[PDB]
Amino acid sequence: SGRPVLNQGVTSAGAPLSIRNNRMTMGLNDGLTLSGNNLAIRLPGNTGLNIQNGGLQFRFNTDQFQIVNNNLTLKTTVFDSINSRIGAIEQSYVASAVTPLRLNSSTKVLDMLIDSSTLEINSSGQLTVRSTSPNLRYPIADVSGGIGMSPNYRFRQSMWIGIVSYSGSGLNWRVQVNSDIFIVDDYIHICLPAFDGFSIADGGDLSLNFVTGLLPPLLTGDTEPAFHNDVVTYGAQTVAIGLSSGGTPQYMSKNLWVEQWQDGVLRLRVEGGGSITHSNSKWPAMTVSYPRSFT
Amino acid sequence: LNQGVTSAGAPLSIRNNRMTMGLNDGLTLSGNNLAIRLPGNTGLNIQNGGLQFRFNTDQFQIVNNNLTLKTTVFDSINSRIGAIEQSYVASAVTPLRLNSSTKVLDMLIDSSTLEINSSGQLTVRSTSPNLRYPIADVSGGIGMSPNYRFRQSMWIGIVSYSGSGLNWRVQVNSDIFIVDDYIHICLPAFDGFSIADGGDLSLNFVTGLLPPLLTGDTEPAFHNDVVTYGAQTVAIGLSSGGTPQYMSKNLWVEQWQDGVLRLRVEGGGSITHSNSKWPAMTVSYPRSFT
Amino acid sequence: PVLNQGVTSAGAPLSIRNNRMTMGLNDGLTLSGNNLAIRLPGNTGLNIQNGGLQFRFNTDQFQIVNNNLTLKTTVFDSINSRIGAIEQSYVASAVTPLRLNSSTKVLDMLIDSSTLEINSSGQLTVRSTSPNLRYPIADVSGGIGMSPNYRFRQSMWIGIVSYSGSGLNWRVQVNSDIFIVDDYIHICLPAFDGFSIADGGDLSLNFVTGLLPPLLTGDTEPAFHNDVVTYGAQTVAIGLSSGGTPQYMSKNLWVEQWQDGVLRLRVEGGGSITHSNSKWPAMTVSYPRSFT
Ligand SMILES: CC(=O)N[C@H]1[C@H]([C@H](O)[C@H](O)CO)O[C@@](O[C@H](CO)[C@@H](O)[C@@H]2O[C@@](O[C@@H]3[C@@H](O)[C@H](O)O[C@H](CO)[C@@H]3O)(C(=O)O)C[C@H](O)[C@H]2NC(C)=O)(C(=O)O)C[C@@H]1O
Ligand SMILES: CC(=O)N[C@H]1[C@H]([C@H](O)[C@H](O)CO)O[C@@](O[C@H](CO)[C@@H](O)[C@@H]2O[C@@](O[C@@H]3[C@@H](O)[C@H](O)O[C@H](CO)[C@@H]3O)(C(=O)O)C[C@H](O)[C@H]2NC(C)=O)(C(=O)O)C[C@@H]1O
Repeated sequence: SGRPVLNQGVTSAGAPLSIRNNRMTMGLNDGLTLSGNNLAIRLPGNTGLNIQNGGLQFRFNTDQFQIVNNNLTLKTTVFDSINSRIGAIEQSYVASAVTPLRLNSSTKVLDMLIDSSTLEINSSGQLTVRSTSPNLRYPIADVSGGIGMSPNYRFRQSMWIGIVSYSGSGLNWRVQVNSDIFIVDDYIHICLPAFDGFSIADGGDLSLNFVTGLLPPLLTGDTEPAFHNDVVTYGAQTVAIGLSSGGTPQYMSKNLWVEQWQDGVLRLRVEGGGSITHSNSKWPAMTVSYPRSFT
Repeated sequence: LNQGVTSAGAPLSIRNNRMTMGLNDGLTLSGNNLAIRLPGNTGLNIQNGGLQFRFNTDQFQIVNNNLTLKTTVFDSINSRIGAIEQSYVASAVTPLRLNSSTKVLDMLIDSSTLEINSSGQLTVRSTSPNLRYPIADVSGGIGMSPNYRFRQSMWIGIVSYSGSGLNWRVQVNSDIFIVDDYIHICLPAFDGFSIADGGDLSLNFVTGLLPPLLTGDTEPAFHNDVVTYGAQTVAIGLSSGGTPQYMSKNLWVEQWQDGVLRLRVEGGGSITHSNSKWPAMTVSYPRSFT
Repeated sequence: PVLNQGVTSAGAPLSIRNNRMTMGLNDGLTLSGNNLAIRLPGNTGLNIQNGGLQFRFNTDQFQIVNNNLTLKTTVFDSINSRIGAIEQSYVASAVTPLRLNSSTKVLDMLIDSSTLEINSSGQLTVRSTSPNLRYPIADVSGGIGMSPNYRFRQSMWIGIVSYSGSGLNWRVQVNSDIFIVDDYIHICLPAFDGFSIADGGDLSLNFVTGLLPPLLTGDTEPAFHNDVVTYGAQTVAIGLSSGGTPQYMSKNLWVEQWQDGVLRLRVEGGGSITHSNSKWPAMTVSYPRSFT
């Protein structure tokens, strides 16, 4: 059984085994190396791999990671301090607001909607009711801070400097007088001074022309009666007038009343009592009063 | 003599002078060499001269050769949560009310005093003031009732005279004016019969007043007390058919009793006479109110 | 024959002794049956699978990008949602009258306690307040009305009327009701007998004493104060005699002046006669009264 060449021991090998000069070696890629005389795994640097516990193992932070079914797994305890902080905000916070409350979602700012006329914010940031002036109508008015009665309604004085005219059955004449005027509540008082006139008739008219002669702030319209231009027998009274023709006057008791106001002219009736022939009349001071027009 | 190799220990084996090596999965032939086999891409790689693990350097780092999370992984999440915690609303104090389950903030208000207008604003509820006559609503404000300031009426009734056994009656038509707290009865001129030195004139307001004025509306604020109010002088023409002699008498309001107003007429002397001519006279006095 | 002879030496990790070859192995390499194997003690994420050495990871938490271990972005989805949810609408700051305490996370509101309060029901409410009123406007049985005292007050004067004229001086004790109604005062003198009078003269009412409480002297001052006026001018008939039948003269009376609590009335006109005694009619004196 003679083959020319007799192989003895080992004459060949398969990769990664190789033979050079009758010496056998093993080729090694990166990752495999020699540690002393033994084949070793090479783990350059520090990347989480290490030779420990008898072999190749992967290392990880035992607070952040764990192994479940031989799978790298996040420990749930690494998220917990996040979930409890959020959960602590979810348990109670404001997401929406109802009027008068207003939340601007984009600025995260909360404010309150109020009404200027009724409410105001003071110098302390407090919400407060605005101190409002109540709606009043003369003669009701603001009096030193409160709801009162206007002093101008209670009393007002002025003067009329003007013409008194007598008319009656052809008898004719006029005189100039200065008179105080007092307006008190809903009345006007015209305080005529004593004056001298001429012939009067049994019945006649004494007219006061308020179209001119009223001193500011009074105007003609302020002498209009509350009964306006109706014909009345208002404030009828008895006046004594001295009649004469140069000599000793005879005092006649006459009847006088406010009868009508028309277009600024107050007309007073003067009648009754006796009559005599005479050329002169000595009139007494006479106050004439009546209720005054208002608006 | 033999110097060769005749047997080998695993993982080496020999058949017919040829040696081979047995390899499990994970070890493999790469070109001529033994190599670690790493199928797919699972983070493992042969690099920098050996076996290494590969990790996103934004999320992980290595500390004492352990895989570790970068702290900067959570920086965004911790900053955001901190951005809320540092200042937010978790609770509300009345009248502010927070429902924790719906995250709704609303305000508790009193429906009688406050309200929310169409503008969605908080505004004080308008309240009409409580007013007592003669204070009243005048064209929308607190004013003085026009009716208290001036009221016109009329009396058509009997005036009667009584003095020292002289008696007689007359009918008159008189305007009445009520102005603030006074009443004025404007009697017209009238004729009568004989009068005494002193006597009483009576106005019977029980009948004759124009609706809606009533008898009680003529009651003095001094009610039925006896007074000497509004004393004045009046001239009365006394005659017996001829030319009258005018006597100056003294007249005042003396008492109202049950709708009848009494005026005293006395003084000024006396003559013998059968007829009297009375002037127009206005009678005024403070009027009753409740 | 000519023999091949073969291998006679070897390099680590192979070694030869007495015709036997062995291979030295360090930790991490081990025998698995007759094969060479990677040793992986325990479970640390490493495994032999799919043909070789692989690393294993939770596929919900990690992924492989560029062959680098990486965090799935879906790991942070539950958290990014909740945070965002709060972010899109929450209260960070409050404006007066609202006040947020950034530390206690407590929101309240600042109110003025003089005009506003919190009731029993926890509601916000305006405090009920009485309107501010000025006499003669007053609280009348619950509402805003006209004070009854201003509408009618009654009192009395018990004192001396004095006449003065052309060297004539005399005085007379009288009593009179006083009525104050709205802005007027009325003094109701009774008829009385006096003595000689002149053509013109002054009748004076001394209000310094004799007014009944709660009326005071000052209460009789006219709204025109101490101005000299011709107010309430009227006719009065006065009987003049020397003990016999009086002759009645028509005189002119009016309010002339009030001064230091004494009211003066002018009385003039209508002629005259020699006489020693005067019979005065009842006279009511009225004028607008002073107010504060
Ligand atoms: C993390 C990683 O890269 N994994 C690789 C893996 C790894 O490199 C080795 O296991 C380490 O030793 O190799 C895997 O197979 C690859 C092929 O994709 C190797 O064979 C590798 O790449 C080459 O593969 C050739 C290709 O040239 C040719 O196109 O296709 C044939 C098959 O048809 C071969 O696969 C390559 O891409 O060129 C040749 C190269 O020399 C090889 N490297 C080594 C070190 O031998 C694997 O193990 O499955 C693929 C895996 O993704
Ligand atoms: C990630 C992992 O699985 N690690 C394993 C590890 C790993 O598979 C190898 O290192 C990779 O080559 O192997 C570890 O040891 C085990 C046994 O503890 C291996 O020997 C492995 O186990 C098997 O179980 C055998 C039984 O078949 C036998 O009857 O009894 C023995 C002693 O109890 C074992 O139980 C198995 O899983 O089937 C046999 C199997 O063939 C073995 N695998 C290989 C590749 O030879 C280790 O290294 O310690 C365990 C470690 O968890």
